[PDB]
Amino acid sequence: ITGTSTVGVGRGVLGDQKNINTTYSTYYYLQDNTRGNGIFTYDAKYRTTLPGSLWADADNQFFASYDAPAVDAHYYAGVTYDYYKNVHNRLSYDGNNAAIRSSVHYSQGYNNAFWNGSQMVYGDGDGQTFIPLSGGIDVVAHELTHAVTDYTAGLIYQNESGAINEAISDIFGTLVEFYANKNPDWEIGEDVYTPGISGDSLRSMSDPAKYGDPDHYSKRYTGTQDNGGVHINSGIINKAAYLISQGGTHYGVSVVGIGRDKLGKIFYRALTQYLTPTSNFSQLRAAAVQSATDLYGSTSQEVASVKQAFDAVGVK
Ligand SMILES: CC(C)C[C@H](NC(=O)[C@@H](NP(=O)(O)CNC(=O)OCc1ccccc1)C(C)C)C(=O)O
Ligand SMILES: [Ca+2]
Ligand SMILES: [Ca+2]
Ligand SMILES: [Ca+2]
Ligand SMILES: [Ca+2]
Ligand SMILES: [Zn+2]
Repeated sequence: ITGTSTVGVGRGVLGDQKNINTTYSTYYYLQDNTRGNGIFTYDAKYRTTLPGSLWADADNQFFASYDAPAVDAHYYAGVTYDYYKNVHNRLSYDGNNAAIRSSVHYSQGYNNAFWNGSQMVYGDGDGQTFIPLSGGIDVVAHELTHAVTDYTAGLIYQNESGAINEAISDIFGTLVEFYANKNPDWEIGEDVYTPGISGDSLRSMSDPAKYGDPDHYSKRYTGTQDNGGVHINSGIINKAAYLISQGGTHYGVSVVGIGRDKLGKIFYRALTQYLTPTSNFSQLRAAAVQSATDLYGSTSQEVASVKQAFDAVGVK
């Protein structure tokens, strides 16, 4: 919409107050003009036609319970934008500041979120398994990251390349959570998953087995569910990623941690310069080794740790 940039205030899904960038033109719209070619948040109004209506508000105050999911979708999209620009020098998901669009209140009781090829989509959850999913910064960065992947490596969404696609979104969803540095962890979706149960999450990168996901290649799922287990087999790469950053001894294999920042640089480089739509785990190991080599030299600790990590999850 054409208008003048403003700043609204409201409350997100977890009750936190935050400033949001809006645009004023009779109404205040959830349109942030301060980043790239804008960040736009839409109301799907509990239906499934997308994107729905650009979020319109009469007074630039977003404290209603109905406003909360939009507030967090809009704000965490901005945090994710900032991560890619400030940390990887990437402008929006396409690298050329494409407009970023999100819809909230999608469908009824919808226990998921996704990238539909053109925009992010967030259900409200059924209130038991989930609360509105945009309340999770890792979830928002996971989704936006699916866009980054689609514009870059293009990892096909099935079997091993699909588990890599998924791990990539969990890794950067996690790196963004640490970047915002509000209660960060190596867990996925803990802020919005099962309001009645403390301490659980969708997935764990540090111990995928905790929620039934493999942490070794010999435990990979090869059935047909979940597109060949893309949300299951991602645990093998997630673990490898957690190990590279934090170190550890896994099935007797010891890994010297190198830190999140180097983990993000190596995986960012693998994602945009070496992965292809059909890469498999073994090809991801080589991409990561070549990326660490590029950034830190073939004799660095970094390359050595990347090797240790893939050994540890049984990926050759
Ligand atoms: C929601 C969770 C219980 C499990 C899981 N979803 C997730 O882990 C994450 N959602 P996601 O983005 O991976 C769902 N992706 C997804 O459904 O992709 C299918 C698709 C949709 C539109 C166009 C092309 C392809 C998010 C919730 C962190 C799943 O879809 O299995
Ligand atoms: Ca209002
Ligand atoms: Ca957290
Ligand atoms: Ca998390
Ligand atoms: Ca919970
Ligand atoms: Zn995903």
